[PDB]
Amino acid sequence: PLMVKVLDAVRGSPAINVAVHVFRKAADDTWEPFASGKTSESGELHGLTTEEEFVEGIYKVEIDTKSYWKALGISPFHEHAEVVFTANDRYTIAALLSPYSYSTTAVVTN
Amino acid sequence: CPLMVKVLDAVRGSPAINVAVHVFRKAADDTWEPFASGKTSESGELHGLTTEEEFVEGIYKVEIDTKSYWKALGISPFHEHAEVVFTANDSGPRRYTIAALLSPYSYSTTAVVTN
Ligand SMILES: Nc1cc2ccccc2cn1
Ligand SMILES: [Ca+2]
Ligand SMILES: [Ca+2]
Repeated sequence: PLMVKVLDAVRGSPAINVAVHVFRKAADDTWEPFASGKTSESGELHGLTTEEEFVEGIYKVEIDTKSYWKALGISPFHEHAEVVFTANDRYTIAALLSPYSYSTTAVVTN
Repeated sequence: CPLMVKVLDAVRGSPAINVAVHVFRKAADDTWEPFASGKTSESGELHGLTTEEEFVEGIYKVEIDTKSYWKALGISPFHEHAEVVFTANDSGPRRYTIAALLSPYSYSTTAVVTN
């Protein structure tokens, strides 16, 4: 149901070994841990959740961009990139990273 | 200014007008505290959020209310908002422009930092 893809605009490559955490918004208005992982050699993170687990609600995908850049020896601007969205009854969250800029797009298919 | 936000609409090729922007600063206890807020003008720009005296070192979050923007135009968008989180002023005072480019299912953000 949910997958995350990360690309590096400086090196022209997948962004490998990027930490990603996914949160669901609780009735509290606080963010509850939901799923996490490390992007693969292809820049992708599969297996985050299942159909039965991934209910309607408000989700946050936090991509640890600052750690990624530091591991490359490159100086970054952002602490992270947070992507917040409502799931309404397959989602791909894609991000393209530069040191002082990022973009994110959702690809939503049937 | 030391902090400016600019927002553009990639569907219409125009400034994104009347977009609410909320800025928070991380407190000593690790919570987000309100810092400043405003809305973009007819040029898509938001000036006058803060001052050199008020804009101290810290970790700041700029939350741009993209969902309300698209809903007012009669469009159902994907994201709740666009958030930009950064450490400011660590090596001394800087001027920050945070720009955002909006589409219904996509956004990009860029920072221009000057001394
Ligand atoms: N977010 C995002 C931005 C892109 C920009 C250029 C090409 C592919 C892309 C895929 N995903
Ligand atoms: Ca699990
Ligand atoms: Ca310092």
